[PDB]
Amino acid sequence: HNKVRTCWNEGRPALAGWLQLPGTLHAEALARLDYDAVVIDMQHSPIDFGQVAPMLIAIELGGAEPFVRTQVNDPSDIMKLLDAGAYGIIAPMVNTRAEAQTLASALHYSPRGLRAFGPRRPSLRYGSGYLAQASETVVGLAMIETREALANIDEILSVDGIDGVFIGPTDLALDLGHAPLVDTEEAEVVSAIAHVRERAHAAGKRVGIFCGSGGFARVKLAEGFDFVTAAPDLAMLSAAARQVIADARAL
Amino acid sequence: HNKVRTCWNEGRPALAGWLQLPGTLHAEALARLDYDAVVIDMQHSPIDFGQVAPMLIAIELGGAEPFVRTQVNDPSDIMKLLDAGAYGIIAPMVNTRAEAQTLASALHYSPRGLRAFGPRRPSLRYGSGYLAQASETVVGLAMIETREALANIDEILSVDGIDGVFIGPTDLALDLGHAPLVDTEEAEVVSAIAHVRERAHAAGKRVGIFCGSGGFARVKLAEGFDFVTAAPDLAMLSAAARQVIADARAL
Amino acid sequence: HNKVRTCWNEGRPALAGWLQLPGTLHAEALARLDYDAVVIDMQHSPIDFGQVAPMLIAIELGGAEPFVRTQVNDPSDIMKLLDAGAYGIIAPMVNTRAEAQTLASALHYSPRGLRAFGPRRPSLRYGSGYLAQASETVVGLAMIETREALANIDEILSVDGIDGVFIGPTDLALDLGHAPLVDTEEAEVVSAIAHVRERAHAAGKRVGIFCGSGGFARVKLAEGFDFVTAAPDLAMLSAAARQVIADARAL
Amino acid sequence: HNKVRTCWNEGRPALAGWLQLPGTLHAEALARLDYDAVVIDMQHSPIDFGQVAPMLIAIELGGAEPFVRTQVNDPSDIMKLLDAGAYGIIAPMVNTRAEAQTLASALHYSPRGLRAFGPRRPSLRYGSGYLAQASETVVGLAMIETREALANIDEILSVDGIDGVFIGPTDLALDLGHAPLVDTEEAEVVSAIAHVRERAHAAGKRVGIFCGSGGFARVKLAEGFDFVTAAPDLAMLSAAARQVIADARAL
Amino acid sequence: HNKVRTCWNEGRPALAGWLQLPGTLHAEALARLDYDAVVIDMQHSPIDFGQVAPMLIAIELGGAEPFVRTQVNDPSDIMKLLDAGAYGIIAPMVNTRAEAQTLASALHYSPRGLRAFGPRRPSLRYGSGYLAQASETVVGLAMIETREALANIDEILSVDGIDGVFIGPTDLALDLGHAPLVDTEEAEVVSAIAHVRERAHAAGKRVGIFCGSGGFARVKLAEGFDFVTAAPDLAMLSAAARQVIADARAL
Amino acid sequence: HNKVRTCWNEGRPALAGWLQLPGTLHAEALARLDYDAVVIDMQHSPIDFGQVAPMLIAIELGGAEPFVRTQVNDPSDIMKLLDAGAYGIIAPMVNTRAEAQTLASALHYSPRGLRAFGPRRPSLRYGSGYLAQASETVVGLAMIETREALANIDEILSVDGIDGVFIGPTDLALDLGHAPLVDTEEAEVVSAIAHVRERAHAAGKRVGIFCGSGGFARVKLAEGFDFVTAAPDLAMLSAAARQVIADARAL
Ligand SMILES: [Mg+2]
Ligand SMILES: [Mg+2]
Ligand SMILES: [Mg+2]
Repeated sequence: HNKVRTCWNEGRPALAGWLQLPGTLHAEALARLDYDAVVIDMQHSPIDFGQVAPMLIAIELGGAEPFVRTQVNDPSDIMKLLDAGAYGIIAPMVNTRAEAQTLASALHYSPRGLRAFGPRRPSLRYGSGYLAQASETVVGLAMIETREALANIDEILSVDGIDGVFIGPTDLALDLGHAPLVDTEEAEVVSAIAHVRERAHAAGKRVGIFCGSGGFARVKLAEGFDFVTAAPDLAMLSAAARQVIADARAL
Repeated sequence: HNKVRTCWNEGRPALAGWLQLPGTLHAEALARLDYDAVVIDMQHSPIDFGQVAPMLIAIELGGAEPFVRTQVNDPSDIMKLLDAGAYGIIAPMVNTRAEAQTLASALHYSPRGLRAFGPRRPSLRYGSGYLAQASETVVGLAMIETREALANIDEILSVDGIDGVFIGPTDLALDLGHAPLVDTEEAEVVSAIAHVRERAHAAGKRVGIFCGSGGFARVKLAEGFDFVTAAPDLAMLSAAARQVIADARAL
Repeated sequence: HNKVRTCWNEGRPALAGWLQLPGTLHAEALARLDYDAVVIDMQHSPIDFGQVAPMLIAIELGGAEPFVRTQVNDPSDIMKLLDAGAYGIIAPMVNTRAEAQTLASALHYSPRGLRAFGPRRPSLRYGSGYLAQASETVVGLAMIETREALANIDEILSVDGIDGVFIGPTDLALDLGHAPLVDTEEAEVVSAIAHVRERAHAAGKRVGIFCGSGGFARVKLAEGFDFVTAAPDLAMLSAAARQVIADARAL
Repeated sequence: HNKVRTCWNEGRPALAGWLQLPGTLHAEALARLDYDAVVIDMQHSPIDFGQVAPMLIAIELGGAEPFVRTQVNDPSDIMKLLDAGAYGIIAPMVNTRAEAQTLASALHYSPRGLRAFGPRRPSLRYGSGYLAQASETVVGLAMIETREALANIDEILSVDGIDGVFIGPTDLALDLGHAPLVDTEEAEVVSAIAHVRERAHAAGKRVGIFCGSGGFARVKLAEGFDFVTAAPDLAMLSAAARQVIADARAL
Repeated sequence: HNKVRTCWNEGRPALAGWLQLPGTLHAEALARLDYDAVVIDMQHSPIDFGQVAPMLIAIELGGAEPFVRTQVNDPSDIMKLLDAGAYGIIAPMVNTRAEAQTLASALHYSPRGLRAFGPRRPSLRYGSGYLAQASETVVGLAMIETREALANIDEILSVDGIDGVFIGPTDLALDLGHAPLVDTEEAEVVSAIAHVRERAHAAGKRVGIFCGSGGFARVKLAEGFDFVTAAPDLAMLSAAARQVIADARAL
Repeated sequence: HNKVRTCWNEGRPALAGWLQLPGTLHAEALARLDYDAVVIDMQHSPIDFGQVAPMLIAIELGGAEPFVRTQVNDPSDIMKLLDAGAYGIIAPMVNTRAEAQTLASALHYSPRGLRAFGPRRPSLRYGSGYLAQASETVVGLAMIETREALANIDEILSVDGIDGVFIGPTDLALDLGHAPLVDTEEAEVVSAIAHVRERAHAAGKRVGIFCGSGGFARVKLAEGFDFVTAAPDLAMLSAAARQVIADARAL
């Protein structure tokens, strides 16, 4: 079973890890914490395909669903990640219904999409009866990061093969001419985020959001977000190190 | 100049980072914080020589001294790390004066040691005037983590080519038949640590210590330790993630 | 000389290896067996560009032509593989004449295509007179894996710069609403495969096919297929290991 | 639980995989077959520490015990592999009781050995209750592949911290001035192998053996060997490929 | 400050290194020579994303601007390189105003482009006030390598978000039906190169050029080219080795 | 055949490449030049075992003998390099007859040495008739770079399983209390080098030498040295780049 789809099917949200550092050790350790999934960022990180492959194995062993935020919404890139046992896909900068159809096409075998058949690691997980439940094993979220995406939210949500949307708040803030701050209080950005959540739920589709703090994630969970990521390993490591230095130097 | 030797020459201690995760991004980010050095652990980590090499470049760029805790006190292993721009060496499990001489021999060119000549990255850092100050550019600490090392402390300190010692408290606790707790305060281990510190200062040599928390490091700095490491990137990242999950799932 | 083009020019087919495992050791060992080429799969494998590069060197040394089944029909991806000494290109999911023109454009220098000039490893193989015979050194096959590709077979074969087609039977079976089994007996799939072979030969172009067994490859060779791949290293290794376990446990 | 120690505690032998190819995909696939352990060869392979680390994760996920045949009986090499989640250690060329004590010392924490404390991946597997069962979680076998080792068999078996011995027949044949044939049945080598097995069982210690075929492994299991490895991934892949080519090129 | 933009703002050209070999050692050594930038070639090289990442760190430490000649003009590929601290982008085979707009869009944050926000290594270099000067920190050159690009030079130069053009002479020679020789004397190619330079300067935009020799670079600098690359590490290493062999064998 | 042993058996010396940069491209290109061997330096370089493995494949394909200067004279390190197709071994810092016996033991199968059997890549090169000529296929040189080694030269040369010695002049200069200059001509060092050469030839054993220039190599070849290395790839690349910059920035 997909542990994020299990959470949803039991009427409960998913809390996810977010990794911008390559390596299997921190991936496994965070996966063993009370996270339902761990997302590997391949957009804003030095993580190439060579480095994601063993991190997906580490997350699965830790007992969380391996998710990937891809570099770009490219069909063949996403297919190769699925065949390496990425059981969740978050595609950045999905601005139109066609781009959302491009995402959906890659996540599903024919007749439902055009996904190429060679499921190396999924066939090892789910066995010979993988084809019949292949779509159920994978989670697909289109990212809302632009005024265009926000304007096209209704038509993006109408695409069948995506489970719903994942808001990128910093990029959404920036495109609306505001500060690209994580967990922004900016009234227009908060209003847009709330609007995207309501339309998603109105369409019978899931809504997720990127968070930079535990306190902000708690509010988003209380607001009824289905998928909540908190926080980037680098940001948490940087903050903890600064705090350790402060305590050590009596600052 | 060696920023740890600069700290010492201005009669003040060095605060160091400690890395068990491979990769250049967190190495650079931590190096840019108020650390004087960053130690890469090659004993209790998945970091091979292939992975340490670019991490040393990242630490130097961040503006901290690249240090390495080696797998073992092996002359040729240490020489290859120096030639890749490791400007500090912490050798584990140094139990005798001969093992401490084995360490010293690797850190210095002839006549002072038997270090092989090919300083690829040090010649790029220090230029044509590297040979004249080569010993000054490198810091060498023998690890005390056994009853044998503790018994042989005076003869270890008498070796000319080491700057002094680096206590491993958890391993020292374990060898004395106590619980290997991070920041252990078992009276026998505290007594041994205090003894090692006083003999080091009595011998006109530096003393350092591994810490798993900022609070413990502050005490060790206040106790007059010259080199204090706090804390492992993995431990800080794991603790921060647990705290972020706790805050997110809180009522 | 291109050993697959040598086979064809002597009126004889090519038997090829198929690799989904990264590493140079098995690549060399299989290359030294009675294979004319060895295909590296970059679609349904964990093999990134970093890992293909030395595998191409290993195959060439073993005395087989390095072939690559790419992730996708992308011009620049294919050009970079040619410049790393991939002397055969199999492009997946080529469904139209335009996509087949996209393939051809990447395999040929101007005026014949738009291939960028910097032939790092081919210039080392073929020397200063490489430009004059550059097209002859490379083999290009468009993959037929869809009802669209099957319907457009005539217009795909009419493209000048491709040597012909390579059938992907599992994907072709799946898109026709049948089981994605290697070496399928499904009458409609067998009929389509036979149809694609006849049109290819009628057009004076080569036809190849993916096989999962030696027995099936023998039939395809007897059917007059020019390029026959048998079998995936993973599938052969998995089957052999199961058989070794069975013999060991007296099953 | 250690699945090899589970086999032994239920009075029955362990069948193990043997890997000379680097990569996580074949490691996982073989681990999912009816093997109790999978040994990664770091002596007679291109597998460095960088490449073994993620292979140990893949084997554990597949549901077999990660074992390692090390390059050499080096304490610090073995400790670093344990801390990366190698739960079995086969040390080559153990010829004396002192070399066997050198092995034992590395596999156990103080008081029983001198193993350095930092169990990164074992603490993630076994949790907070790891230290209490740490020795139980690890399996240690000294390799017998010399006339010296064969002569010193009784004194090697008398060492407390090793579970027993692992025979290398080809190297044992070669050192006795015979042909280094896989699954050798040279009467002198068979006599020595039989002698080593009886002395091991007489000493209340385990005996294992390297096999290059399923048929030979079945005999060794029937001869009462506790740990049987069959066969090297490369050898099985090479043999299968030769057979597939033979069937394809047959009349 | 961007050291190439510093050169330009002081009314002076930039001399750049050009690297087709992966690794950090030669990158640092060349960066410490009298080069203003060092370009890493990702088109005509075995250098994947995994291998560029630490080379960018090495170049920055050496005290030259990290530049990248990308595989292709792909928005998301370029964004990921910027976020890994590539502070110059040379995009190959830019033939139209739209392709040049595609380049510009990737180099600038909203409203000026559509660059995704997550500046991992640039935020570490330039700090919290990076957003305000983000565009000034990056240099963007569209490559002129085709008759199409040459014909569209005016419309390419009119695009706001590119600093100007970088001529690829070998590809330009080849597309004009001449020999693909570095530093060609071919009158038509020299005429076209001179024409492209004049139109660039007439448009108030920068012009750069690839050179295979120091003598040719001196002429291009004297001709008023703003960005001059000389020469490929492989070509310089190959020539030097041939000369060393000649001197050694008395040839 | 071993191309260095072929040179010697035809009563003539061997010219060798020397590589401190990792990667397969420059290794192949230099191997295709008029070098008999190419030595990979694993002592004074960032090249780990992971990176040497594919470089040995590249050198063999180029048509030169893959040699390795190891980190240290360690039996098991040398055996693993032989099994990865290193057909020449230069062991640093061999100071005694016992250390030279330690080298010899690793290069030969029983009865002649104690080399462990698993010749992965040599069995692929030389086929089924490898064992009969295994010692003939490998070249072994003990390095003389200390006053101890120089004093023990006669007893080092008396060891049967080494082909002879390889002088490290810079390290020999340094140990004798002189400047470690490339191609040093300090009278004491020249005297020692001359002494080592005459004793080697008197003992019916080969003598080799490290050179940093083609001119110096020509003299050493004229002095009757059997194996001459010239020059390090880094040194040649750095010198060529400096010269290209000088010519470019010239008036
Ligand atoms: Mg975003
Ligand atoms: Mg297919
Ligand atoms: Mg070009």
